[PDB]
Amino acid sequence: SGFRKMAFPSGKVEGCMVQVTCGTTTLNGLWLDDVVYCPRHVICTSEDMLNPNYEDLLIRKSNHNFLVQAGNVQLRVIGHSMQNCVLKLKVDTANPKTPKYKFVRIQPGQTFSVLACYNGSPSGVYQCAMRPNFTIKGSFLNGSCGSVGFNIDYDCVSFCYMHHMELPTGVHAGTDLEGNFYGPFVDRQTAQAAGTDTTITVNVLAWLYAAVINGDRWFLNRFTTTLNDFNLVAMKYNYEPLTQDHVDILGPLSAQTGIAVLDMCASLKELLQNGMNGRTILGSALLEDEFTPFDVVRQCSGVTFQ
Amino acid sequence: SGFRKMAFPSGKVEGCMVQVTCGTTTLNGLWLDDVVYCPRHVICTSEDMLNPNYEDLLIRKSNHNFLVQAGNVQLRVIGHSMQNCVLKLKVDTANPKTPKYKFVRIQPGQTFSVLACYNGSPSGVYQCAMRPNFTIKGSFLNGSCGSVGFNIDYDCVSFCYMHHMELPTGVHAGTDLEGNFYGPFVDRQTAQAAGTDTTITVNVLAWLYAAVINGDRWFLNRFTTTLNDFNLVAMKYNYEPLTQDHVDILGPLSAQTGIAVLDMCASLKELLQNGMNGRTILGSALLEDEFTPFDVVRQCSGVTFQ
Ligand SMILES: *C(=N)c1ncccc1B(O)O
Ligand SMILES: *C(=N)c1ncccc1B(O)O
Repeated sequence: SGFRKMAFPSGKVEGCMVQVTCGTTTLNGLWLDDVVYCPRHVICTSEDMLNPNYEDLLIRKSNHNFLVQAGNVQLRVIGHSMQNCVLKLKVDTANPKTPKYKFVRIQPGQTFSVLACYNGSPSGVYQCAMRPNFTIKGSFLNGSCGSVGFNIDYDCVSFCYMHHMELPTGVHAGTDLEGNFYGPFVDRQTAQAAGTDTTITVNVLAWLYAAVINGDRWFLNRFTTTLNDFNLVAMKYNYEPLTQDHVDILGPLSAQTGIAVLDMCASLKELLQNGMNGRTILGSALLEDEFTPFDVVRQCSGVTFQ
Repeated sequence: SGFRKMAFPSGKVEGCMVQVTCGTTTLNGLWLDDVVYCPRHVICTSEDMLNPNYEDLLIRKSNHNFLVQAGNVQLRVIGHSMQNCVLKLKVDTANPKTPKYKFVRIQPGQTFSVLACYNGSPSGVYQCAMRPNFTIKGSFLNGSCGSVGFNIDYDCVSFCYMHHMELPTGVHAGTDLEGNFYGPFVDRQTAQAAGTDTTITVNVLAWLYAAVINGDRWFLNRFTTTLNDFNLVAMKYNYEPLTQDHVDILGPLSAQTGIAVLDMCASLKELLQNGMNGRTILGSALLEDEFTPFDVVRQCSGVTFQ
């Protein structure tokens, strides 16, 4: 037992990180097969980051303008092109440690592991959620551009996120691996800001179910409610709606606890209104919304990867 | 910026996990050079786990009684012996992916990454602290025995922890890699229990300094106190004493914030007495004690590994 914020093992990704240098700017890149992916803003100067025309700035560049280094091994750049917001640098070496992979785009409400990275060297690993407003509350310092987010399905790495920038509130925005941003953000210095966020209701319910499985039952209660009356309360506490599909998805967690899904919503209704009253749940004083039902079924039962 | 619970990248350790089978019991092992380390209770039956004489139960075993499997590759066991509470199985193959490593023993108050593991397959990675009572609040299900904890110093893996069991309160006990338990626990089923714990004061102060660096200043204040008067209050809130060495260690974090160490203790004094008053600190409603000063200087400045 126990419950903790848990990432996938990062070794399969660690074998794909490189550093890309163009001009005076050094960032991270992702090396799969014979291609290195990285944010396209690596070609930009400081005064280019204002109003850039990236088509214009890229035709002014060469194969040799780009330096790639995989640890203590230098890669020859043999081609370059822009796909949406990323640069895609053909190198003369197919990564000998290329895993099975996919490029998927995730939904807000889903989670992923991040491998934060500096000068092509992995520094740390941690779990994240895609916020309803398409930001992520990460930990990234200067030089972490190009660090990726990923999920692992037995032996297959689903890359889902590439880091691009930090917004005013200290949160981060990026793209999927085909270079299309998550949310209404752009790679040119403007006054862009995050936008209003919500709490991910379905995840909170999944985490309450994790706490019952681990022995915190003080917030359980006899009562029930309707899907409709519970949405009246989540609306007023800036929690997103719950659907019959969210209910059907919680089914397996309901049948292991014997707590009908609507019964747990009545619990959540009271937590929202009465607070937690000096107690905690899974060592937290907060209703935690960054675990999905799948995450719970992962830790509170058992699935490994290869 | 940002601040999150962050582990070291796990790839160097992932290359060392195997599964060990003896009788009907399957657990994880650590393969460095030509030796596999694992909890010695793998040789025990169900009714052996009551009052075992491990010297007696091991001489009754053979080299072939032990099956080792590194993924889809089987290892020949050519020798076996007990070192304190672990088994140390000589195999005919030196792990081709043995990293630089050390076997160190950590102090309570220090942190480490765990790679949780099932049938020799890594499942997840997460950061932990050694509690003052020598337990760890982990996430481990049945079959995770032999999973290790570790720190990474540039290219060197300091292995510090091997998991052995789960205690009644859902916390976990284990050994260092020389087989000596952390704390007063034993590998034979008794009524053993965790013992009273404390909050790690020096770490809380380091985390408050992380929140100033990231922009949470609402708990700062003008006042100061003495090292002695602050210990009167930590004594009454079950927080361990603070020493002049803890003060000297916080020095660098004091000079980056301009908040004298004793000034931050007055902050902590008021948080303990007045509560947090419906606010949060680094997305937490709780005073967080599982980051050391080094962890803060790691994320809030920058250090990577290779
Ligand atoms: C990437 N280099 C980066 N990471 C975090 C914040 C800001 C930036 B930036 O685009 O330089
Ligand atoms: C290891 N197999 C283990 N992990 C967690 C809890 C209990 C146990 B046990 O020793 O079987």
